[PDB]
Amino acid sequence: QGWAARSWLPAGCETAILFPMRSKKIFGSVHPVRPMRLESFSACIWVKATDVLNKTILFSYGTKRNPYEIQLYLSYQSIVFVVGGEENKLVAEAMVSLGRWTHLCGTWNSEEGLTSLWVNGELAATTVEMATGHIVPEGGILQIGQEKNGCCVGGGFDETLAFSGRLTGFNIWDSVLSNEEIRETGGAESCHIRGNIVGWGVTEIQPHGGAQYVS
Amino acid sequence: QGWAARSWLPAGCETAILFPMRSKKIFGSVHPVRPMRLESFSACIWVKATDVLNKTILFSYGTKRNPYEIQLYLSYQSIVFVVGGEENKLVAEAMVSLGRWTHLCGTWNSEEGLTSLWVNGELAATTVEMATGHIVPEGGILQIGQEKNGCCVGGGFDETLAFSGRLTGFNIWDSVLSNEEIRETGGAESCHIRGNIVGWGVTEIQPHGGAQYVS
Amino acid sequence: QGWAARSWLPAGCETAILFPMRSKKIFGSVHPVRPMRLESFSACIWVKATDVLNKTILFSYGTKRNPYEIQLYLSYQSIVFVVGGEENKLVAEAMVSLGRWTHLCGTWNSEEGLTSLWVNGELAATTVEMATGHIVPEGGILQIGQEKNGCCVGGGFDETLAFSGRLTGFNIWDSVLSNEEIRETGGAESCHIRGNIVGWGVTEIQPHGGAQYVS
Amino acid sequence: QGWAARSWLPAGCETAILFPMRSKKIFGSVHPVRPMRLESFSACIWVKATDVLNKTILFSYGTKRNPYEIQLYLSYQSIVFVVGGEENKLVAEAMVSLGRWTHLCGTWNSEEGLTSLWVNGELAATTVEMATGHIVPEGGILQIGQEKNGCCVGGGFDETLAFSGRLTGFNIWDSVLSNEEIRETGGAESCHIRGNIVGWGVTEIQPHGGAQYVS
Amino acid sequence: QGWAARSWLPAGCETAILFPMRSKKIFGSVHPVRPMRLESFSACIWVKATDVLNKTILFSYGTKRNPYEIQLYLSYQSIVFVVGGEENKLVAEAMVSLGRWTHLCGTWNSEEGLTSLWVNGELAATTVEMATGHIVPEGGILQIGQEKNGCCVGGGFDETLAFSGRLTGFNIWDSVLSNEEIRETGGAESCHIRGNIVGWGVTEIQPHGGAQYVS
Amino acid sequence: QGWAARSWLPAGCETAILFPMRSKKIFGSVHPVRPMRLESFSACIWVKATDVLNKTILFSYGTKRNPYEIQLYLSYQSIVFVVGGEENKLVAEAMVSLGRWTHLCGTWNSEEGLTSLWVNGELAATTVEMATGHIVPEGGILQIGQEKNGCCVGGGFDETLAFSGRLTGFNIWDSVLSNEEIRETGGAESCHIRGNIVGWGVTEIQPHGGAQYVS
Amino acid sequence: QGWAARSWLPAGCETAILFPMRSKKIFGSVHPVRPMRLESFSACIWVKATDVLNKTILFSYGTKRNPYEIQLYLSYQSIVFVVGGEENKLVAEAMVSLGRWTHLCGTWNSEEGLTSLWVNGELAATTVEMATGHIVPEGGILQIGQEKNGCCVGGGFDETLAFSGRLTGFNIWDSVLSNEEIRETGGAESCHIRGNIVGWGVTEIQPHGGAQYVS
Amino acid sequence: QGWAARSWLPAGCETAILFPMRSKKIFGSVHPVRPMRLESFSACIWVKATDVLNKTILFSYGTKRNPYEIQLYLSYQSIVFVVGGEENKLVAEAMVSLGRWTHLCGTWNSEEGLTSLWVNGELAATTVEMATGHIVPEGGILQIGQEKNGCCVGGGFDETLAFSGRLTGFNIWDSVLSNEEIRETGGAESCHIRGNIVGWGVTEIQPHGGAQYVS
Ligand SMILES: *[C@@H]1O[C@H](CO)[C@@H](O)[C@H](O)[C@H]1NC(C)=O
Ligand SMILES: *[C@@H]1O[C@H](CO)[C@@H](O)[C@H](O)[C@H]1NC(C)=O
Ligand SMILES: *[C@@H]1O[C@H](CO)[C@@H](O)[C@H](O)[C@H]1NC(C)=O
Ligand SMILES: *[C@@H]1O[C@H](CO)[C@@H](O)[C@H](O)[C@H]1NC(C)=O
Ligand SMILES: *[C@@H]1O[C@H](CO)[C@@H](O)[C@H](O)[C@H]1NC(C)=O
Ligand SMILES: *[C@@H]1O[C@H](CO)[C@@H](O)[C@H](O)[C@H]1NC(C)=O
Ligand SMILES: *[C@@H]1O[C@H](CO)[C@@H](O)[C@H](O)[C@H]1NC(C)=O
Ligand SMILES: *[C@@H]1O[C@H](CO)[C@@H](O)[C@H](O)[C@H]1NC(C)=O
Repeated sequence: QGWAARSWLPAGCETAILFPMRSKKIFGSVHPVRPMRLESFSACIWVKATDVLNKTILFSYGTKRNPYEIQLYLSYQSIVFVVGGEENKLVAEAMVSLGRWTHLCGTWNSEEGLTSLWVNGELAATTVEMATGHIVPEGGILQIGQEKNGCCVGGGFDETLAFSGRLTGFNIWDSVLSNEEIRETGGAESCHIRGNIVGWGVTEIQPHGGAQYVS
Repeated sequence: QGWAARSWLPAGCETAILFPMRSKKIFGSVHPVRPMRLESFSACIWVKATDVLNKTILFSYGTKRNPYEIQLYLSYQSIVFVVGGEENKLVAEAMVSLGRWTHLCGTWNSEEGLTSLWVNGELAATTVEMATGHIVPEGGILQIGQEKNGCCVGGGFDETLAFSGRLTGFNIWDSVLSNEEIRETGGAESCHIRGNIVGWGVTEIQPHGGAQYVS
Repeated sequence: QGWAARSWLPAGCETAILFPMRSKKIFGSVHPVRPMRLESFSACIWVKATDVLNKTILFSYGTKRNPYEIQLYLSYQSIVFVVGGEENKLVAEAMVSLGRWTHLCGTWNSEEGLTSLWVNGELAATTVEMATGHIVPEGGILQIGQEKNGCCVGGGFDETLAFSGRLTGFNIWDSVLSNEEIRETGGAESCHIRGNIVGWGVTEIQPHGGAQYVS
Repeated sequence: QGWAARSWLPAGCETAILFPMRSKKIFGSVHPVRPMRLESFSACIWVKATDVLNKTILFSYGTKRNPYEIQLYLSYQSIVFVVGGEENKLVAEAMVSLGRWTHLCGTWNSEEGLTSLWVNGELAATTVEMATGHIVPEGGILQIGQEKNGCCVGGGFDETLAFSGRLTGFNIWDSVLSNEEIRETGGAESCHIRGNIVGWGVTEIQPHGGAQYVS
Repeated sequence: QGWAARSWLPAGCETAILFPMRSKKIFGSVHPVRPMRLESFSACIWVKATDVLNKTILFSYGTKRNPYEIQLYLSYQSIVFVVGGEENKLVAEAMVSLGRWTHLCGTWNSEEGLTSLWVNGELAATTVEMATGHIVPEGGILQIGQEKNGCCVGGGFDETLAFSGRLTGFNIWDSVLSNEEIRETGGAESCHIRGNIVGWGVTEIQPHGGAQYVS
Repeated sequence: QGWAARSWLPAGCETAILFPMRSKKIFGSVHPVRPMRLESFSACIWVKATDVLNKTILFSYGTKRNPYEIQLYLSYQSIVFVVGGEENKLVAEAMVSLGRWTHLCGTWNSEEGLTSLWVNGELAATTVEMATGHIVPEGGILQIGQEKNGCCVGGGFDETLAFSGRLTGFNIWDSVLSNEEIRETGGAESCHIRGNIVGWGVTEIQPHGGAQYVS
Repeated sequence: QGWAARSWLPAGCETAILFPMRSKKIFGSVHPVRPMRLESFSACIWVKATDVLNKTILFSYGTKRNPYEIQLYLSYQSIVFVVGGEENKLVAEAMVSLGRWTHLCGTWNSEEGLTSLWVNGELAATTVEMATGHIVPEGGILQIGQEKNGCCVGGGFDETLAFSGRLTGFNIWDSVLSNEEIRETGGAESCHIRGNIVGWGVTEIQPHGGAQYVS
Repeated sequence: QGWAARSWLPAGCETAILFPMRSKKIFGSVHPVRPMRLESFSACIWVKATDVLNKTILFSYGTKRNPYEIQLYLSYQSIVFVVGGEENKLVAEAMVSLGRWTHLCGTWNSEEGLTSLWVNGELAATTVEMATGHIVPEGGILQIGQEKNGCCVGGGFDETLAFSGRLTGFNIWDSVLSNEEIRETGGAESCHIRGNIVGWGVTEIQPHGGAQYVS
């Protein structure tokens, strides 16, 4: 039991990415096939955080002129969803427990800045007028476990921002999932339902700097 | 059980190749010791497809002058077996299911263009006069999960053609297997039955571009 | 059962580092974020030694001018804790059995040179006036399984000093842990307890020379 | 039990080396710290052969002047032990079954050329006057799964000689083990018994060319 | 004077590619940024051939379905220009001398199949109705010194086809250059004249397999 | 003469960086020891441009928040100097010529936004009130021949922005050089004059993506 | 003058291989396309030895059974030519001077064991009945600057045997060259004369372990 | 003359090592085959320093217990020769010119601690009773251009200690050279006279971290 418990993966998922540590060079890169130009999206992930600091990035999308087009990050017990800029922040106060698998979904629509944050399929936080009329542009860099800064040596990333733990089932839909669907994506057998922008198991994800597929 | 099931391999096989994603660079290369000059053959494989598009390659043999000497590939619900050229398709209409280990095996003979396609040991489709009198040349490149295209350059493959999922038990015989032998190669303990042209566990197979042995 | 036994990891821990052999090049490097300047410390680790010689290093800290600022090493059945110099040696006489996961943790305070060794939560040895008033300097190199000698080129480490076996849960605190906390760090569910100088799963640890994360 | 049988390792052994295929470049290199100068020796290994040809090398010791100072190899159902030269050959006739873990020991003494083969702890063959008065020289290259000639010329080994399958517990003693000890090295809990020239888990073994530790 | 001669480069160019040998893996890859779709073109190069066989490739463009969309190759003293297929040759006679820098430039127009071959600025051969109405397709692979073949397998190319010697000033224009311009591109200080499809010093060229920039 | 001329380097300098082409991955990285926090600066370089587009970067400093803290780039015959943002631009109209070693210096002072641009030691453009009171921040990435966008990710730079040609003598001073000193940095024997922020031959510069030291 | 002299190459040769040192891992590998089965041969090379020990290898051919099928090596001022075995040896007594380009060429014919050794085009030694009726086998490994031994990770070659200095113009003919031709291969422009078994500039030669092409 | 002057190397030497910059990772490693146990020695080098700080290492020998067994390093105007420990300095005050080739020899004898420092063949400084009766130990690490730390570490060395510029003719004799011999080693054609412990061109020297052979 002790092995099967620690080797357990949440949905029917068969692969995860391990972050054995935080460091200045560990990150995952995500390579969507179709462009990340979005007027609304849902972004869901399974996270098993080892340790949480002031700001541990789960995933981050950013362009050249705006590093913070989308972020999902943990702040101790809290979860922080960011769209369009650091000032555009939705906080779920107390939701993440270390060392156990928890499912997160962000959800945002430009047309009313309508934003929503879900934990294990329950509405954790909601807000309106967040980045109203903003459009997430194409051509940015999407990462997991780290924020845009630089993989290209000379210092690397900010080690204090890095994720440590395990991730699986990273999915982005170019659209707001209905509440019913959001509960489905967290379901016991849900790993096969995957996003149309980023689909876990189809979209190229490269671990770097000591991140590993745990297959 | 779920942790045992998520790691189960179909026959007694004890290695598979994981394709964690489709990508411009992911493929397996296969290096037969004896030449791929064939007047008849049987080609069997275990596949566990993650996701299927319009054409996802399971394996492909091609020469410099003809990229499509042999192909087995999946369409959204269908298995397509190609010999001698893209125009020579045998299509089995409706019997590949995602996330389930299924055994496929194709059989062809030049002498009457007699071709046959088998799924989990059942005859799925058959045809005659397919590539009649054609001989598969030697000196081609055999790949799994991707079709012959640009390989040494950055990227170079068509990302939409790539396999994603798991493969095991890829076998090629320089002969038409009898119907009883075809049912054997799918059997519960069949992994030790291996091809004389390509034998799983014997023929050198190199995963590239993020494909992994899952040993 | 035996298969689940050979993969069992001691506390709730889910990653370990395997040393498949001793050699002139195998070691782990440890990269603390905050400086290793210490006036007292606690250093705990889980070890499953394959084979023990006159001196098998579990971990070693040192600088240019003093290679032996801290060492924990095994000497056949004995455990040896070193602080400030090779002359400053605390020996627990008969405490390591091969092939069994055992928890070791050392504690030292400069203010009285007070020093203790703990094995599976029981006080194994203690001494006073060991390196009294010494301060462990910063900017040194911390290693697991090997002592300062190699890196770079030439197969520089002493192969006879190298660890072989498995390690997990390497932790360093910048303080003397109370006896009750020391018994906690060996507990069945303790892996979430991690040090503020080195934390297992948080501090960057790089295996080299054939050392592997097993995870 | 599907996964447990596949992942079972014979003695208490907690690592093996997988040869996923035969090829011109796959081999293991073994690096004894003390010299391979031998007037007698015992050499034991666990093998799980995938496929056996005319000659599949399990391990081979040779020098520049003589590639065949020691060989253990399989020849279909037969096991062949070589000392001092290809002419000096002891054959056990029908002793190796594919896909099953089996334990082999060779034993040789120069003083009478007395030689024995053991399979699963039973004496399988014996002979006398084999390489009488010969001394195995030091300074040779010891390999597992492949024979000396080749390497670095793009592999350059004879693909037909290569092992495929799994190996564990490779051990060499600089002495004739007694019959009682030989039965112990095959025991259910014997993996802690290791040789003084080559010890499994102690002597550096490097897999090359697609050979892998399975850990 | 001896050293000045050995290092001399023909036009004002200050960069060449050396092919120190022919082999199964030496080639240059060329990466035009705008597509190689051509209804007419001019292709000029400086060659210093070390040794010429029956077919030594200077450059080759081909697609998956047609390896021979464009080739320029030497055949002993003869020079052979290919467009649209092997069957479509323009052969100049007795024109390349080994070890001497010579400028070659091909020219072709689909509209009348008008084709022309130039050596050191003099018309060497001309023909008409060659690949009339053919359009060179985009999306192929352009190489220097070697022909489209396998490249990501070990070796893979036909060693007898490979160039050996030095190359510089490889240029392609999406148009027929006038005779005046063709004489200019061979000029003593012409090297700054570069093509709009491939420009020397501008288009990415990667030497592989022991080819070197000697700049 | 031509052999000596093609290898000539401008001042006494005895190394340069060659950009053989303008690919998506070619760039130089520059690693100042002391911080790039600047209230005034002088930046000088020797350039021998092969080919110039709308915008060919000579060097670029930028942070995560602002990619354009400092840029010097060529636009056909024009030189463009940027400080604090793309809107803050000083253009020298018509004085870079392809294939000729030319020396450039930009100087800027925050305290009046006083900015000046120099070509071969002659004042070429000047402006007041450019980025007045702005301070260039620390912690950015300094590059030569390319603009911050992103290595990894398969290259990820804009190919049209990349420099091609040769560079030497890149120097940055944390002060406005006097007009006399600017003429000195251009002098025929000036290579020993180097900056206190970036000094040619002391600051670490790494060529990437096919950029080469020519030594 | 000295700048030209230090870079001068002997014949018209436009490429050399530098051995900067005599380490345990430096060697050149030579890959003839047609087999090294020889009943007679001629083997010529240019050498500029830095330092000579009792045995410095210029080139060596051997098989697993016999490392010494052909060797040319220097022994202080002496030159030693070996065919078929170390016992079969032709010694030119006092003929190699350090730091000077000197042409050596050996010549052997099995039919009478007729053997000849030439220095700068002059007959230096001759003998008969050397390896009479021996045939040099195919399938051996040909090296320059080092003798057949361990490559791999095997600790490498014998450092004392290694060449240091420069080599060019290594050529092997499958025949005895006439005396007139032997004087030609040393001539002022002779670098274009190359062997039919090994030809300098056409046969693949790979420098390893710090050996460099000087081009 | 412009190129010939900057390409000139001091003695007959025809290779040097370039340090294009100081950095945390640039160094040379030196691998004497016979032990560095010394009771007296002479150590000579050609240096062309680009830039000199408080302490720029030319070469350094150190053990595990003592980093400073031997050092030769420059200071802003001065050469400092260290034997046995940092406290044992022989300082020559005012005689390295930046950018000009100069020949340095250190000379030390344990018996009277007699030490001598020579610049361009003239006695620069002398002292007695320096490290009297000390013996330089076996088994240390000898470096050029940097002081003993670990590398790895993503760097590790103090960047402010690193050499930048060019080095050639690094020679160590296990003896005090006579004054006559010391004037020889600096001679116009002295490159061929080389040390018996370290000989330039025979002892393996590996450049690391962007140090380059210039050949
Ligand atoms: C956590 O993050 C916020 C940024 O939103 C920062 O203001 C604060 O300093 C952090 N908390 C602590 C305790 O440092
Ligand atoms: C599926 O593939 C066929 C080729 O047989 C193609 O004609 C068709 O367009 C594809 N379907 C879709 C929906 O793209
Ligand atoms: C074990 O180590 C000690 C050093 O503390 C040494 O004196 C001794 O030789 C060693 N014992 C053996 C049996 O080698
Ligand atoms: C098996 O090996 C022997 C060498 O001992 C050889 O004579 C024989 O040809 C081989 N057998 C077959 C069937 O090839
Ligand atoms: C060269 O190739 C041509 C084919 O174009 C062939 O006809 C000819 O015989 C070949 N010659 C040789 C010597 O191989
Ligand atoms: C060159 O750059 C400028 C930006 O200042 C832009 O306005 C213009 O479109 C460009 N010129 C061309 C011909 O594209
Ligand atoms: C050199 O080699 C020969 C063997 O050919 C040997 O007889 C002799 O001892 C050696 N000489 C020296 C000085 O080592
Ligand atoms: C240079 O080095 C010496 C060490 O002998 C030291 O005393 C001094 O502080 C240094 N000089 C400067 C200007 O830092």
